[PDB]
Amino acid sequence: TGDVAIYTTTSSLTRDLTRDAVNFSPKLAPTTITLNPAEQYQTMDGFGAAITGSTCYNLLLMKPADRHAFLTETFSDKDGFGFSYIRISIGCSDFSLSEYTCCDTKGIENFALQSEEKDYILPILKEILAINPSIKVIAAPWTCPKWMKVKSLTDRTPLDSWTNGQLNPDYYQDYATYFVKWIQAFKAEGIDIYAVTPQNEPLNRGNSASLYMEWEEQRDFVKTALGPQMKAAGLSTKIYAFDHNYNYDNIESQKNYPGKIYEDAAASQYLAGAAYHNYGGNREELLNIHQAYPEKELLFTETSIGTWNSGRDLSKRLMEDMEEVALGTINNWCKGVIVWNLMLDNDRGPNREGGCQTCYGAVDINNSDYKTIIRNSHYYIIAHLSSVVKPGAVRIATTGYTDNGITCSAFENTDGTYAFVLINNNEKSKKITVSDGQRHFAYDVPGKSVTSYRWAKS
Repeated sequence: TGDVAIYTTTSSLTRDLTRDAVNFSPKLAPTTITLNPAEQYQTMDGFGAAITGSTCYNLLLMKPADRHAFLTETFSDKDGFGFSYIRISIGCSDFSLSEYTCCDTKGIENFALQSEEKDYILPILKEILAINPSIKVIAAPWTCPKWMKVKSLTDRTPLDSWTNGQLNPDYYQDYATYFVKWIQAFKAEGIDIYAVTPQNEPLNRGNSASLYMEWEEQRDFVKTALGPQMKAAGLSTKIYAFDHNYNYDNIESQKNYPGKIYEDAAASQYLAGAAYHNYGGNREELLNIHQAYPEKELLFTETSIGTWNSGRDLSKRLMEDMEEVALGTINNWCKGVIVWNLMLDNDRGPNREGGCQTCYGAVDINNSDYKTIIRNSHYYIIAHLSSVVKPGAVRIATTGYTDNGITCSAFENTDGTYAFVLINNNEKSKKITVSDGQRHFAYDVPGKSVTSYRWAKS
């Protein structure tokens, strides 16, 4: 205990979200980072991970108390790290236990939540809500029902495929109804959907489930059906555009995907902003979009670790992920950060043919005991945000000490606490002083570390 609460993680695991504390120093010093609460940037919604079918199946195979302890650690603000934003699929994802939608039988009248929601998703989200009742939930479809597809806008004949195709414009109003019924069926279970996107990775035709949707199609779906139908149903649910990569998969016509939709006033009126993933391109794109459309929101919604980037090796992952995913997106105006599967087993699953089969969880659980859990970089990068940066916090400017290896972000929470998150990507420890303009503290910041700080303003 003391004036300043600290969480520390080192890439060597000499520290592992280890708790510490210091008190304010009275009365002048070198290597000082100063918070300027007067210069305010975006307001923060939250941070967390995806609650997929696989994640739920793995949680549900644990002993109840063990499951509840893990969810508490993860999601409780007062007794854990306070993960504050989750992402789920509308119908299946590539980490569902099958390919399905909530209207597989032709006709929108047939709409219903399926066994995956009833048996896996809903019971897990209810336990999460019991722990953290204000958690934000964003959702997206991986595919529309198969009968709503055509092969292409050129060839408007049915495509009976979980992957590829485009949305038949004749079904835009019925697909919008699908979203409304889905949001409403979740609300009847006690779950508020905070936001949606129209389609996960709309420029991807592969995966185990997908639907190709160019910006012109998403513009039209939103302005003519999804926007108006959600508003008429009285939904506060926000809509984010895009939900794909920074480089737009190098498809010339689709560059500035969300910006092109914003320039249609009728579509733009329904759009909070844009969601991004980081599987291609450069995060500078976030600053480019923010500068072009500064009244539109940015959200970071998906990234992965796996066999392609030594995802289990924290000595290779922690620094880079905290830089690029966590503080790199937030310092480029993202209002939250959400990684992919919260939990997969040590066999990278369960998973789907055509989907990712080389992915690791934010944590991995051992499928011999459903007890032993190892945290991977994603769990740390999120917990380092969510433990100290609470919903409604405002990101604020910092000035003073920097060098190569030092990255930081500072915030002011609505409760009158400041929060500071600091990467020291240098082999050596650094005695850093942190000042809020009125009081200051100092701390021996370990090498190759992430440290998170929280303290009361005077």
